[PDB]
Amino acid sequence: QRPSSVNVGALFTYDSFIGRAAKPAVKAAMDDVNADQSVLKGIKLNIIFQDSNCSGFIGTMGALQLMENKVVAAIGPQSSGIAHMISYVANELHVPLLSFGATDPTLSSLQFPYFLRTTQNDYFQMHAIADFLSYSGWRQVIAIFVDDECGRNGISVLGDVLAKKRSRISYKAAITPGADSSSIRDLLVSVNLMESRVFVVHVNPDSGLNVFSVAKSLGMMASGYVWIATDWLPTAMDSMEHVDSDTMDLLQGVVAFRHYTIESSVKRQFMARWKNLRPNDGFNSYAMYAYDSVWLVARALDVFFRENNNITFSNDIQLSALSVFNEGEKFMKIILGMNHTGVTGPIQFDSDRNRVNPAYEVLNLEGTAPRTVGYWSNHSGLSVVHPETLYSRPPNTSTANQRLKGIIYPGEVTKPPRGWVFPNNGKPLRIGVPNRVSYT
Amino acid sequence: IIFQDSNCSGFIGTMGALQLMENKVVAAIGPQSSGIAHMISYVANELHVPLLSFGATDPTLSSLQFPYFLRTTQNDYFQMHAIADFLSYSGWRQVIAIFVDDECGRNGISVLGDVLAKKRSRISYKAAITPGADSSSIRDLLVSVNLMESRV
Ligand SMILES: *[C@@H]1O[C@H](CO)[C@@H](O[C@@H]2O[C@H](CO)[C@@H](O)[C@H](O)[C@H]2NC(C)=O)[C@H](O)[C@H]1NC(C)=O
Ligand SMILES: N[C@@H](CCC(=O)N[C@@H](CS)C(=O)NCC(=O)O)C(=O)O
Ligand SMILES: N[C@@H](CCC(=O)N[C@@H](CS)C(=O)NCC(=O)O)C(=O)O
Ligand SMILES: *[C@@H]1O[C@H](CO)[C@@H](O)[C@H](O)[C@H]1NC(C)=O
Ligand SMILES: *[C@H]1O[C@H](CO)[C@@H](O)[C@H](O)[C@H]1NC(C)=O
Ligand SMILES: *[C@H]1O[C@H](CO)[C@@H](O)[C@H](O)[C@H]1NC(C)=O
Repeated sequence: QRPSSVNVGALFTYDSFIGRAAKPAVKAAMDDVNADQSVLKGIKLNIIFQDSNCSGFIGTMGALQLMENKVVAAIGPQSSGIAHMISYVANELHVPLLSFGATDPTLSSLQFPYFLRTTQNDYFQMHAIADFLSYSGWRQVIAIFVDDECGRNGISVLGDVLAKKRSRISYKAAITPGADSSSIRDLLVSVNLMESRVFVVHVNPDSGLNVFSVAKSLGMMASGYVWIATDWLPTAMDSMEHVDSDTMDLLQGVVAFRHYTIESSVKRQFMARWKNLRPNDGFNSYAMYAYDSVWLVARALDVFFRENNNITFSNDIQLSALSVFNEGEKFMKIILGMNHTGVTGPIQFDSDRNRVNPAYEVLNLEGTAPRTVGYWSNHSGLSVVHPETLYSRPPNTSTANQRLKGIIYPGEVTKPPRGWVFPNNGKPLRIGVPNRVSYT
Repeated sequence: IIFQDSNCSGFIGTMGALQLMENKVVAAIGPQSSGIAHMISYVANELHVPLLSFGATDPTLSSLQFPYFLRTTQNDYFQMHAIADFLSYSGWRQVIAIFVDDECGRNGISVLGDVLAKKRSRISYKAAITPGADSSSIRDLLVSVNLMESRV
């Protein structure tokens, strides 16, 4: 018996660069699944929203209010510290937790069986940097990361993938998540006086751009300082409606990465649909995953109701009166076997719960235009062609295949600057001079 | 002393500690599972109730992002030096870690990844069992760890 309406969850912080694009995109796909009668099936899929102020407390307390409400799924957290704890209350209520902005390389494991990840695993950027570094041959990197659950799990991977190529991370500098403009200066001064100039930065996007506004005004970004940035930096730009060309002057040589997505007419009509909406045009490509995840619910919601006649619940100071979701691991099992093609190309999940084709569009920032100096893929790694071409090929592992365009490093140089710089710390260079008696 | 427990799963402990916070308290003798101790140190940070652990030993808890988590046991950061002093005392220099995949395992060994770099050693292969460990997952692991490059 197909009911009147089904309720899914939505945990995403409204007051950030991801959520202000996510909230129309979830509202957009909700309007299309109630317009598409092939997936409607007499059911009005309304989506209960539940914001959070990016804190671990009221994220869970809002989601416990979602679990007191009846749900069948929950469009997951993107904060990735909420996504640990909610994937303990979704590991005991058997509710599938489909994240769109997780990017945490420990959530795809067997201790979290109900945490499916629609975005690409952050485990692959730390390969794509560890393919980018041994491409240029720098081999000694000093990392900078916010000390959240996303940093300490992220740069622990890059410590390990660089160990296979005999590279290493020298000094895991770590900003505190509540950071003013003083704790950034106390740290970025203390890493100028060290042995490397290849900075990986992996910071949350809202306070992420305030790292470079300290690095410019400290004299760091100059000749001989390679800045590599992960996905937050294009999300810090593309969430702004137009690049204001002062922040672009801060970013002169920083080799950022970005989630590559193959184009189609479905994504093309969505971009014109996005121009029809205008939430100040903060199109930052996480809304492209947030528009995907509602379809990935709804198409899996469609297939599950051709088998099951009806969803089923139960009943279990403030007591534990939360309604558990009976018969959920069957509904979780059909979502892993999905072969849907959303707006971001094909969707498939292998045994490691990753999405099947991770591809990163490298980009350089040298002028006022971000030009894409290559494409990283899981398949080949560092092409210059669009990485959908090589997917039918055999995996070609050649040194002539790992190839990139002209890269402009900071200081307006274009030869790859040497990483090592001798430190100015309390140790002096102990030159050992012999004490000659003959032939002085 | 109001006694509440978890059953070593993180779900009912945070519900049960929220019952302690639904109750009025002036302190809280902290958890020791340290998957609990991350979440309860986000409910202590919004209720200003001091959380004092005795069995935390998770070397990412002693940070200023958690202003209300004082640790009365020895910080596990000071144990991973003692292995990294014992290894360079024997001169073994290459070590295959085995850790449960809790927060005491990843943050525990990522410290040993860091401290062995300062003495120019390294960890070969961070093998990682799941939290609910069968006696078949350990055989599936430790067969594939005999076939590697280190014995320490
Ligand atoms: C990313 O690429 C690697 C390399 O091919 C994939 O690893 C392979 O996975 C299949 C089954 O998943 C195994 O049979 C192969 O032996 C693996 N190859 C290697 C070299 O390990 C990996 O699965 C890819 N990721 C995704 C999400 O598809
Ligand atoms: N928590 C963020 C909002 C959401 C967010 O961006 N979370 C991080 C945690 S991992 C993220 O998704 N980062 C993507 C990345 O840098 O790879 C904030 O401080 O506003
Ligand atoms: N969580 C444990 C019981 C409590 C416990 O022992 N927690 C661990 C994880 S922090 C601990 O105290 N470890 C101390 C140590 O290994 O140094 C269990 O499996 O039931
Ligand atoms: C998914 O679909 C593609 C073509 O649409 C097919 O080649 C592939 O085998 C399918 N995978 C499945 C059914 O697991
Ligand atoms: C967090 O930010 C929100 C939105 O700006 C605002 O309500 C307030 O400053 C904070 N909320 C609380 C009380 O945590
Ligand atoms: C402990 O008992 C609980 C009931 O509170 C039940 O989940 C199980 O038998 C035990 N749980 C664990 C994981 O120890």
